[PDB]
Amino acid sequence: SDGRVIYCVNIIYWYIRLLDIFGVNKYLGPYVMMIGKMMIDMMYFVIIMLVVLMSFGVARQAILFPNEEPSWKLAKNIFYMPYWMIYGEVFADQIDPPCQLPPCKTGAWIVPAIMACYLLVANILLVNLLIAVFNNTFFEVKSISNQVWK
Amino acid sequence: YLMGGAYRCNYTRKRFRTLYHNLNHFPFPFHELMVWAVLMKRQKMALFFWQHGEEAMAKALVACKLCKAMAHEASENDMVDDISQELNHNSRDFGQLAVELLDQSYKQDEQLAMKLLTYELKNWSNATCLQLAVAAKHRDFIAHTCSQMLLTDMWMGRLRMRKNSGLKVILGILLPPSILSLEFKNGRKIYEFYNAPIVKFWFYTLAYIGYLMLFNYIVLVKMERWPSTQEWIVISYIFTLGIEKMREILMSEPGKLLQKVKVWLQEYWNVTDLIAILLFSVGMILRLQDQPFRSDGRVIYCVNIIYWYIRLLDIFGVNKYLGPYVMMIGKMMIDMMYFVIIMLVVLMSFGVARQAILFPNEEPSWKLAKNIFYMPYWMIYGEVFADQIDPPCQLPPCKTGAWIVPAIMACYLLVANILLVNLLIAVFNNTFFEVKSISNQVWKFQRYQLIMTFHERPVLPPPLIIFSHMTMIFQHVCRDYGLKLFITDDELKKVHDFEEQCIEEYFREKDD
Ligand SMILES: CCCCCCCC(=O)OC[C@H](COP(=O)(O)O[C@@H]1[C@H](O)[C@H](O)[C@@H](OP(=O)(O)O)[C@H](OP(=O)(O)O)[C@H]1O)OC(=O)CCCCCCC
Ligand SMILES: COCC(CCO[C@H]1CC[C@@]2(C)C(=CC[C@H]3[C@@H]4C[C@@H]5O[C@]6(CC[C@@H](C)CO6)[C@@H](C)[C@@H]5[C@@]4(C)CC[C@@H]32)C1)COC
Ligand SMILES: COCC(CCO[C@H]1CC[C@@]2(C)C(=CC[C@H]3[C@@H]4C[C@@H]5O[C@]6(CC[C@@H](C)CO6)[C@@H](C)[C@@H]5[C@@]4(C)CC[C@@H]32)C1)COC
Ligand code: NA
Repeated sequence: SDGRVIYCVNIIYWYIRLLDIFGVNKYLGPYVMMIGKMMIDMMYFVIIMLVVLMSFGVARQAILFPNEEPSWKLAKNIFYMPYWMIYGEVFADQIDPPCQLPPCKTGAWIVPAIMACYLLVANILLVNLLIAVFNNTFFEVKSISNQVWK
Repeated sequence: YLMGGAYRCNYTRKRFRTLYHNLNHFPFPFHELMVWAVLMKRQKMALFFWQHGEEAMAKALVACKLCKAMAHEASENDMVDDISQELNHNSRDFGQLAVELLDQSYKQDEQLAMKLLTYELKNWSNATCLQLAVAAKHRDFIAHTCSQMLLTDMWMGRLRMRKNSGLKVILGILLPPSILSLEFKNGRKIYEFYNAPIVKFWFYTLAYIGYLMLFNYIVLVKMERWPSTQEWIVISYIFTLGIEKMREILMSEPGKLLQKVKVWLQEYWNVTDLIAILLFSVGMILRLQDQPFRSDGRVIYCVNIIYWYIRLLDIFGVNKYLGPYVMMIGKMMIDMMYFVIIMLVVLMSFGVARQAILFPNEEPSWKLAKNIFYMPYWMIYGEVFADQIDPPCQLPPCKTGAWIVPAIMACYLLVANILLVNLLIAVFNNTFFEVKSISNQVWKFQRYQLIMTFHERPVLPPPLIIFSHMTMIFQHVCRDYGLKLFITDDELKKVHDFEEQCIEEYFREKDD
């Protein structure tokens, strides 16, 4: 089973290596080089989003669940839900549940406000600024990629 | 009064007062003549006097600062407003002269250009050209290549590792035996290693990372009746940071207690740090109580961990590519907040309409103010539903006019997700070049303040800075480099000859 999992991980690289074959086409090589440079730009703009996501996740996890023993599942809830939240999977019962009715945690009304601010920052500010960065640095990258491919 | 707080003119010194009370000549007459021409607002005379005599760059920077101060004073006292424009033009002319002279000097000889920017000026209240340019807020001077190289040399300290820095500093600060395998510039090696600004910065950065780690640990796990070891370490970090802030307030430039506070509450980071420290103090006080106040203190701790996570961008602002991006974020925040008002108007209209249409038998309760903002705000972030909004009304009775909600939602989604956000994308796109250039210039200007404020700090980080605070009291009862550069008379003469050669070459090249 471990060797099969190694095979399943390894098939991804042999799928990605089709771009090397694609680099012979006149129009598909420069695009791949532009992708290669925009990857560096994307990482530089992804560090800040990681910081904001970690802040929001730690705040929500600490507010909602105040009686947790130290376990490695605490390191999973910080990254998982805030990362899936910014890709359109915004929920209203999974985060800030409607607390017959269960007791309401202390300070549980701050989570929707923090989520609102976090969504506004992540989906309206950083991604639009990254779009502007990709847009205003495209001509030089295109020319350099064409020259390098030729 | 026109120059600044720390400036001291030669006229008010005791030697000149004694020489003037019983009434000679001046060693440098063109300095006083140019100051007179600047104060009397005679630009042609000042330009003529600037190119005669020594210390041309210092004279240009001093004239720029004086003209800017006079322009501000004239605009303050409701002058004809043409005098202010003329003074601003004079300041711009002198600043451009200083920049061009610096460019010519750096293009001719680099080492003498760097020596020209750091040597102490006896005639100008003992201040270097860098301090004169910074006090005049001259961003095009500090952003020049020579100034940036000089700042890099000042930031590296007494080290020579330029091929790959950062990693070696970390490896020598985590393995103190690894320090001795480092090249230096012409027992004491450890002292020179631990007093460099970059080593202090990395020490502070590692301490802040550890503090953030402990702060994250103390809030996720269950909080007991009395603080654990990590909580005590976090409280000690906060207390020592507050003491350091008070020390920085007390050791400021002015001699008045209420004026140092006003000049310290200028950067927004200081104000936010003060607010966060007060909030953490309140939360710590409420934590050492019974269960509900303990829960309130824990909530305050969560808000504080939000702030202390956000404060990592200040640390990130040292990287060459991560600072200008943060400043661009700061300006695009203003643009986004300008568009948010229109977004909010549309959202409130849709929310009120839907809430009033669907539920017509509601008593006045504060939950009515929640259903207006909540659901329409989550709707534009991809959580569009069809049963929770406009429910399919065995089957429940249909409310009057319940068919208008899907049409209003369609129009609202079309306006919010296709029009306003695309217009905001266009606004961010078409105003990016100027913001990028301004952010680069501002970051290259603020590098000097970063280097100076890490040069003045103690060696030990805030977790264990309480030792460095105690030793200051012991020295209380009892700058070779980093700020200035003291030279003999022969080197001073050589620098003066180099500067006059540079200005003559500059004028000849301009005429040609
Ligand atoms: C807490 C994280 C904070 C990190 C950010 C806050 C601290 C921070 O800023 O780090 C960056 C720091 C400075 O960069 P560093 O000096 O080592 O090296 C620079 C880098 O090589 C650039 O590519 C060069 O620009 P260019 O293209 O050749 O022209 C630049 O040349 P120059 O022109 O300037 O001479 C080089 O200086 O070192 C790191 O890169 C990785 C450190 C890993 C530390 C992370 C592991 C703890
Ligand atoms: C299931 O049972 C597990 C048990 C062992 C439990 O040990 C615990 C020790 C503390 C530890 C390692 C654990 C979970 C959360 C862990 C946090 C996640 C935080 O993340 C980081 C995330 C990123 C950082 C920037 C911030 O902090 C840590 C400071 C933080 C962190 C790594 C502190 C360490 C915590 C596990 C098994 O043994 C019998
Ligand atoms: C749970 O029981 C609560 C009860 C007290 C009930 O008092 C009610 C008095 C009217 C009041 C304050 C209440 C709920 C909706 C409130 C509206 C929300 C609107 O929003 C605003 C939103 C933004 C504005 C631009 C438009 O209007 C208000 C005009 C509107 C507003 C603030 C008017 C005031 C309303 C509460 C407890 O006491 C025993
Ligand atoms: Na979506």
